[PDB]
Order: sequence, then structure tokens, then C-alpha cells
Amino acid sequence: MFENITAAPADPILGLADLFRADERPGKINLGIGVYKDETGKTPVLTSVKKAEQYLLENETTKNYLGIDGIPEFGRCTQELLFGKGSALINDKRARTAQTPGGTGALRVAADFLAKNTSVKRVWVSNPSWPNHKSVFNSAGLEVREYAYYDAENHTLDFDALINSLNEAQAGDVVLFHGCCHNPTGIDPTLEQWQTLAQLSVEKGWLPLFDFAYQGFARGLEEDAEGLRAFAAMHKELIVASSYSKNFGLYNERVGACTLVAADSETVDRAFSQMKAAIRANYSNPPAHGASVVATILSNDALRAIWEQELTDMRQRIQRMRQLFVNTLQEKGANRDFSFIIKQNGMFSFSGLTKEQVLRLREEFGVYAVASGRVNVAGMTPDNMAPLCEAIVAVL
Amino acid sequence: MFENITAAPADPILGLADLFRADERPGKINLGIGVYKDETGKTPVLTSVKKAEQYLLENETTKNYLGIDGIPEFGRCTQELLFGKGSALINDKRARTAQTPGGTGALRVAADFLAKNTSVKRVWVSNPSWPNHKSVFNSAGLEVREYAYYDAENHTLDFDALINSLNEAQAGDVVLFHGCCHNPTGIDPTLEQWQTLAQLSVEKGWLPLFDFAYQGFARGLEEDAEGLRAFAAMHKELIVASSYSKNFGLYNERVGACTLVAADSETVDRAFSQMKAAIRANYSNPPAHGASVVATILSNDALRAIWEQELTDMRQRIQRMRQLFVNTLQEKGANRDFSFIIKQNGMFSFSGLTKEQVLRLREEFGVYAVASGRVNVAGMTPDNMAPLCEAIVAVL
Ligand SMILES: Cc1ccc(COP(=O)(O)O)c(/C=N/[C@@H](CC(=O)O)C(=O)O)c1O
Ligand SMILES: Cc1ccc(COP(=O)(O)O)c(/C=N/[C@@H](CC(=O)O)C(=O)O)c1O
Ligand SMILES: [Cl-]
Ligand SMILES: [Cl-]
Repeated sequence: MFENITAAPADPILGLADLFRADERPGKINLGIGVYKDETGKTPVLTSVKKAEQYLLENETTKNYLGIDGIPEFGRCTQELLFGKGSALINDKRARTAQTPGGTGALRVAADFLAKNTSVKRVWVSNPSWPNHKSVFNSAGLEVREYAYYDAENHTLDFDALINSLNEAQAGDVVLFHGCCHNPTGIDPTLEQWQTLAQLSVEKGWLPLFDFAYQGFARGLEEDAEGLRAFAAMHKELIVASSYSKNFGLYNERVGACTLVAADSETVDRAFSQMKAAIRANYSNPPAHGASVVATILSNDALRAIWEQELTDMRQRIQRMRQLFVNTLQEKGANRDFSFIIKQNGMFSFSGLTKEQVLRLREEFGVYAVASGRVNVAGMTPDNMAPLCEAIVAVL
Repeated sequence: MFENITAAPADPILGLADLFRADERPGKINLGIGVYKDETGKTPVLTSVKKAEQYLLENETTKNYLGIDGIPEFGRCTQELLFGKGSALINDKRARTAQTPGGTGALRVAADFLAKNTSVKRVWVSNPSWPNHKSVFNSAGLEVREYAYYDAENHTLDFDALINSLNEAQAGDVVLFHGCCHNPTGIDPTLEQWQTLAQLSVEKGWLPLFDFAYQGFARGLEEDAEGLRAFAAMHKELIVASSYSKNFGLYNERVGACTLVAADSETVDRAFSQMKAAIRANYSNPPAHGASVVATILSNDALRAIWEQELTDMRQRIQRMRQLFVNTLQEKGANRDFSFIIKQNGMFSFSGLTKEQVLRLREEFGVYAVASGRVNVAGMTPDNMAPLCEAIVAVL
């Protein structure tokens, strides 16, 4: 049965973990997968998470299955983060949320729900985007088409190209938008641009799917949701796949949410019964631990205050690392102007290193980035900054 | 986009939770979903699990992503439970295991792996079986066909009918076998029958997929795996989807495993790279908490001893409840011979109640079973036994 199966290529992002682990050299520097590291180059459990976990250990009295859509309080806290307290979507009961195993899980649930229950055949994704978007949608049987997004010469959102790419999208196609911290470019629409896209997609009949994996890492929780809220105000229907992996440092507990929005509560409840059927046929019901930590934190004033300050701390450290990286490249002799990096949002720097420069950085210098040239700025520290920049300068 | 979506039917098993929750009557009795309850009608966290969780709280220093296939020690402990310490499959490195979100997740991963990477088009499932089997395989695009299994008149495995149903299976079809505690019938092949099926499926070219959600609930961990081991000894290739939800009481943490076996290590490693690609496109990587609890327990002599005795305790309580149920039906005037129930394996009693009797038990008596007539014996207690049996007698 299996004699003839050809090997899959290693994953361009997660596959780096294997190579990095196998590299026995001591000065290695990991700027690959999008995890946060603190000033010591560690990814600790957040203190608010440990506190919540201690509370759960003391107070949980069963592991009985959650509902297919997960913890109700988790869904309500998620909708409030996405749409804002007092949102009409919430008041009108127009949104249903399933807790999912990670943002990836939420994208797969959305895709299977769309493929089985609507006329959707194609999803439009930005070029460039996270490489696993294509894989997830294709796995559900949906075609993926790309829309232009990035002007590499000026390091800006090429809004005219984006518009004119999307003119090929038909009514009823899905268009995927990253909510904030575009991966990999770090370049987000301004609010006015978000508003322009909202009106365009209503006019053109696109179904918006927002990916929201980095809420809080661009400017802050509420500001980062402004683009999604501009869409929510204009559309009867949309879907949001959101993750708490990064903003709670809960990567391996798989905590995400798929939120379905429709014109009214009768419609969303009917549609949502098919999303639950899709989940049941996939992983049955979602893992409680990480979601219960998030719900415990978000629903407790003290834990929430601790957590929101930890999120602010991560965002500000990454911003300090952006400045230091730009400053140190200059000092180590780069010559090129890299100041555009300071303006990028989120964990990454997309600096125009070629695939061969990235390969050379790994093989010769033990510095690990993704082949697209995406670098995890959140993996930089004052101690590894000098060697990292010396290596980059050496490959330029 | 969603105006026209027709509502999904509620799930025949998980949907009971909603109805039971909404039923405001005080004497309700829950014999529906397959969770264990102790003598107080509660589903507590196992003591070995709490201990492991305390250890994790004290010792975990990151939530950084696991590999796509999860915790290595978890995979190794899983293969040892399935195949036995010293198994040739293990020595020859012929098996790869991915940790998955539950047994359901492992079945979906197997199905997507098969659909995308082999010529498999059809999976054969016993009539009756767990209703979500059909849903999972169909969601991956595979057809499901049924094979005869149960002689309801004599309450036995109708082995001749099973054989003659399966003559219609082609070489290269998958045949799904429940490892032990067949759900819903509680009727398992004897070892000699397992051995006969192993030789038959090799001869006929069927790919065996074992579902193993109840290891330890029939007779014990090792005895319950004898059928799978009879298959492993005869086949070059098979897949096992196994769950730790029930035998660790970890239902909501979603702890399962998909184990792929091929003729040699080169083949299984190549095949497994495509199973990992399928996982990446689904939920990316699996939830650490429940799996890390299982690995922590299975890899520690003291915790393992505690856990194995807790598993024995659950199995023996269910066996005491089977006897008490049969005895009490007799005392409350059933008249029918129900002694066949004592011999059934696992959590359930499949007693021949009709769908209408089950509906009447819910509506009129607040007693909740599944429409197929499956009753969760693990939900019976000395205190709820009298009322439960009075209700059943009243509907006969
Ligand atoms: C745009 C986007 C959407 C969805 C995900 C996955 O989040 P999850 O862990 O499933 O909650 C990521 C995260 N990307 C990371 C890590 C990875 O590739 O798995 C990265 O790009 O390095 C992402 O960047
Ligand atoms: C044969 C079989 C295979 C797979 C599963 C799901 O296990 P998981 O929770 O995903 O690890 C169950 C469990 N069945 C239960 C609970 C349910 O239906 O979800 C039941 O039949 O009541 C099962 O009975
Ligand atoms: Cl509902
Ligand atoms: Cl490997």
C-alpha cells in the first residue's frame, strides 16, 4: 500500500527545528520559526499563564469533553477581543465562535466548512504570505490564487497592484486578509486602506476571511483589530481565524478560534451547525487546557492586567530589537539603508536577503532564517546581535 | 454566502449533552456519551493525572511548539502499549507515531493520509459501529461500506456473516477493526478469531486500520492488544488510531495517536513524511498538555503504577455495574434474560432497546441513552440503579 509513496518535502518553516537541533555548533542563532524569545533567548511560560495553570490544577474537577465548539466563556472573550465590547455583532448575536486547535486549526475548519457548505471554490491569498495557507486551503479542496501586495523597491503596500490583482476575483470567492502584522512582510494597510478594502469587497461580493494570529503585536489589542472592525461594520458575513499561540505564548497548547459571522442570528446558528459537524468529523472537540487558561485570564481582572502587560512587554522588546538590529547592521558595515525595518509590524523583518544568502547564513554561520528571507526579530537579543549582524554583513 | 445553508442534524451522541443540560428535572440519569463515572456519578480527574499536572506546573519552562508528530517519548510509550516491549515492529523501526488531538483526530489524520497518498477509495466498517466513523472517513473523501458483525438473536459475533460480507471488499480496501470493547456491541473476536481475520486480510490484501479507544477496559492492557498484535505479526502494513481519552480520563485534553506501520524503516519514514504534511495542513502540531501528562505517567514507575491501578479500578467498577444491572432488571420485573450483558466488554450495554423505547426513556423518565439502544454502564451507580431499571422495565 505504501511502497510507492514519495517523500514530502520538509516544511520550510517547521523543518528548521530539525536542522537547528541537529547542528552541533555552539554559536548557532535561531531566527526561524515565529516564537517570541526574551532577552535571554528563552521562550518562557508567561507568568499570567502559570498563575492560571495553578488555579486550574487546584480547581478543575473533571476532564469531561467540552462541547464541539469548546468553552463558552472562551468564545465570548474571543468575540470581545475581535469586535470590541458593545459591538453590534455581539449585541445582535450575529457571531458564533468555535474554539479550535490553534489558528491553523481554525483556518482548516473554515476551509472545510466553506468547501462542504458553500459554492466557494477559490481563496485569494497575498503574495507573499505564510506558506501553510496554501496547504490548508488545498487540503480542503479549494484552489488558491495570489494577489499582489508588496512593493519591494520602496518597502510599502502596493495598493494599486493589490486592487488590480483582485479585479480577477469573482463574486463569491474568499479573500484572505492578515488582521495585523502581515506575515512575512510586516506591512499592514493603514486604517484608510482597510476602509477602502472593506467597501471594495462588499461591492465585489468577496467573502472576507481574516487571519489574526498576532493581535497585540503591531500597536495594541484594540488598535490591531481596527481593520477587522472596519470590515465587520460593512459586511453581513465574514469568518475570522484567530490564534492565541503568540499573544499568550501558548504555542504548543493549540488555542485558536474560528468565528463565523452572518447577517442575523437565525442564519449564523444554522450555518454554525455545519461548522460543528465539520469539526466533529475532524478532531471531535477541542483541547481544554490552553483555552481554559485563556478564558481564566481574560475573565479575571488581576490576571488580565498581568497578561496585557506581558503582551506589551513582548511588543516593546521586539521594537527595541528592530532599532538595535538596524543600528548594528550600520555599525558592522552593511552600508544599505535598512531603516524600513523599524516600521515593519510584528515578529519579523523581511529584509530582501535572497534564498542563497539565507542558505549561506545557515551553512557557514549557523544563523537560521526562513528561505523567503524572513527573519524573526523576536529571536534577536543584545548578546546575539553583534554576531548575527556580522554574519549578515558577510553575506551581503 | 450562508443564506442557503441547511442546518446539520444534531450529533446522535454529543447532542445528548445539550438535551441533558436543558432538562431541568432532578431525577435525570445520564447513560449517553461514553465517559466513565465513579460510584458518586462524577467523572473526576485521575489522581495520577493530577500528580503529573502538578509536576508539569513545577517543571515546564516553555510552551514552544512540539514537532508536527508531537512528543517523542509519547510516541515510544504508545508503540510499547500497542505492540509490546520487545516487539519486532519496534526493534526493526517499522512504526512511526504521530500524537494527535484524540482518537478522532488520529482517525481523520489516517483518512486524509490514505486519501491523498494511496489508491484507497473505500473503508469497511462494522454494522453497527460508532456513528462518527462514517463522518470522518467521508470528510476525507472515502466511501464507507458496512460488514455484518452482530447476531442480535444470540448476542454473539456472527463470524460467518462477517466473513461473507467482507468477500466483497477488494484488495487495497481498508477494513476498520475495533481493537477491543467493540462500540456499541461490546462483542469482540476471540483470539482465535482475530488470528483467523489476520490471515484472511493478508490473503485478501486488505489494509487493516485499528481503532483502539478502550485499551485496558476489556480484560487488561496487554490482553486487550492481543488482536492487534496478531495482526501486526502477519502484516507488513497497518495503521492504528488509538485514544487515551478513556483509559486516562483525559477526554477534553485530546490525547490520541496515529501509528503508521510499513514493511521497513525506509518505507515507513517516507510514508510518514506525508502523514506529517497532512497534519501540518490540518492543525499544524498537536496539543502538549494531555500528551505530556500521559508521557510523564508512562515514563515514571510510581505514576504508572498508580495509573494502572486506577484503570483496573474503572474496569472492575463497570464489571460490578453490569452484574448489578442484570440483577436489578430481574428484580424489577424485566422477565427477559439479560445475562448476555455480563459478558459484553467495555463501557456499554447494547440490550436491544428500540429507538422508540430510548426516546420514551428520555421524554417520560429522564433517562438518557443513545438511539441505537446503547447504554453507558459506566454511568450506572448503586444509587441510580433502582430508578434506572424501573424505567427500563416500564418501557419494555
Ligand atoms: C499568518 C499565520 C497564520 C497561522 C499561523 C499558525 O498559528 P497557530 O500556531 O496554529 O495558532 C501562523 C504562525 N506562523 C509561525 C509558526 C508556524 O509556521 O507554524 C511562523 O510563520 O513561523 C501565522 O504566522
Ligand atoms: C470507537 C471509538 C473511536 C473513537 C472515539 C473518540 O475518541 P476521542 O475522544 O476522540 O479520543 C470513540 C469515543 N466515543 C464516545 C465519545 C464520542 O462519541 O465522542 C462515545 O461513543 O460516546 C469511540 O468510541
Ligand atoms: Cl446552538
Ligand atoms: Cl524523521
